[PDB]
Amino acid sequence: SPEDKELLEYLQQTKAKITVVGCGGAGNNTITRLKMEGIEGAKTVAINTDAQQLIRTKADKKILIGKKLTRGLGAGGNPKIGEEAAKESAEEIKAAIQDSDMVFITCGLGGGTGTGSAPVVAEISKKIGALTVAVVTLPFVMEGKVRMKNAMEGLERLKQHTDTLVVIPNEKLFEIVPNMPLKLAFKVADEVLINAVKGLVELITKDGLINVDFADVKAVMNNGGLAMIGIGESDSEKRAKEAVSMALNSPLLDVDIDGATGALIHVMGPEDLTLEEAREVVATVSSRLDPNATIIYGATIDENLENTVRVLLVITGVQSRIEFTDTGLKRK
Ligand SMILES: Nc1nc2c(ncn2[C@@H]2O[C@H](COP(=O)(O)OP(=O)(O)OP(=O)(O)O)[C@@H](O)[C@H]2O)c(=O)[nH]1
Repeated sequence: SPEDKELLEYLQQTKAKITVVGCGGAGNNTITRLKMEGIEGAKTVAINTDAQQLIRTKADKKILIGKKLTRGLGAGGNPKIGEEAAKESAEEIKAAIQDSDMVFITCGLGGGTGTGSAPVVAEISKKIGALTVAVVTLPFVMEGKVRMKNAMEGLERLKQHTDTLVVIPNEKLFEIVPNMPLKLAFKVADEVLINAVKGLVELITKDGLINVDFADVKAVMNNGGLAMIGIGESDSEKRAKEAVSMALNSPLLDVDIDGATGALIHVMGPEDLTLEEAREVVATVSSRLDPNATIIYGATIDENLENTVRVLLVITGVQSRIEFTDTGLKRK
């Protein structure tokens, strides 16, 4: 009906449709925490090639791709199987995000499924006009040369189908956290992924002390190119003043940012989070990027955050200072 159709539309246009998609054991592992812990204003879809894994995964919608190829046992770190498996189910996937204004594709680069599928999804995402964003991590050195090699090649493909590509050099984590088994190191990674994907999405969908227009988010990330996360947090007197400079100095931000084209700041904190602090954070990051960089900044209150202010930094437009290498990212 015409009268209804018009009401319907008003509804849908009231807010944006965000969809977070995680591929592979890594991606699925992230999708579950977001789902359980809850992710404001975002739909969660988890696609894997391993049925057993997809089973113990929590999400709004699950999808088993590449039925033929993989007997539901995984692509065995073979990217090609992932890419093929995806396209097979390129349809049931397109329906999973069919009406999204923005779609996030997250996973852990280096394996088969993730490295493979991640880009296929990115392409499907874009064909439907959705603002496309990926948030993937690079493999640990302990993982070997072959793993990294594939990761990088996947990271390449991904770049050709994304509006703003965010990568985390899992390796740099040891420059923060101490030495530890490849098992526990993964946990550290697990955290960071959640903080980045959640922190991003929620910078758009959660109500904070500052208005964050989707029109601006869309503008700044429509050409994000390559972007790098940066995390920090303080407890002291000048927590605001610290968390910022701590995130700005996070080894995860492996690149020079003097010529930052854009940035997405999401300052989080306790009930006593003030606009000055938020202001403080933004002011700092602002004087580091291009004097004319487009900056999107929010400031919410975290349910459980006694007296700690966490800060998420996602510097976009840094592809001009990084060089893809079969062994990883080099600071060109
Ligand atoms: N944070 C996190 N990283 C992990 C974990 N397990 C694997 N990864 C990372 O993600 C990369 C690939 O993800 P996998 O979990 O192997 O998933 P997949 O590649 O989709 O699976 P296959 O194609 O069958 O090999 C690995 O090289 C690791 O970097 C985990 O549980 N947590």
